[PDB]
Amino acid sequence: EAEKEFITMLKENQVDSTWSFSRIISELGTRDPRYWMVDDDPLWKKEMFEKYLSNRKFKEAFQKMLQNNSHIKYYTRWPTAKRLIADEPIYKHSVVNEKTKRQTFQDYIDTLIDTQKESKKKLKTQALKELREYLNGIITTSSSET
Repeated sequence: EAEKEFITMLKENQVDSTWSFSRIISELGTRDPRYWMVDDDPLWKKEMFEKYLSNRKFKEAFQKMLQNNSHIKYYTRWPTAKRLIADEPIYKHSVVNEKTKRQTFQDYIDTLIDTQKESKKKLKTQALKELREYLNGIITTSSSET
């Protein structure tokens, strides 16, 4: 019962990864007495808090999940896109960690921004070229000569 409500109050107190267990004692100890309804086991509260932060080849799976998230963006920031990927199993792995997540994300953002800018530039350049090749398959005939 205690845990169930504790998870709910954690959402309601707007708690997430950007929180310490100081903010829990300071804000959750006052916002609603649920933190006191369940007796204070600071180690369980903090263990379960690690659950609330975590749950709330390895790198290839991470690179692949990044793309499979339907709203991922290469024109956005890590904290703004995190809500797309935190629930996904591939966000956790035996060798994955904060530093690995930053590297695989940065390489993904940099590669997908460049391929998109290049694809659009190429589309315009190719069509310009195809049109220009078309003028060179007929007699020249300058407009200036009437």
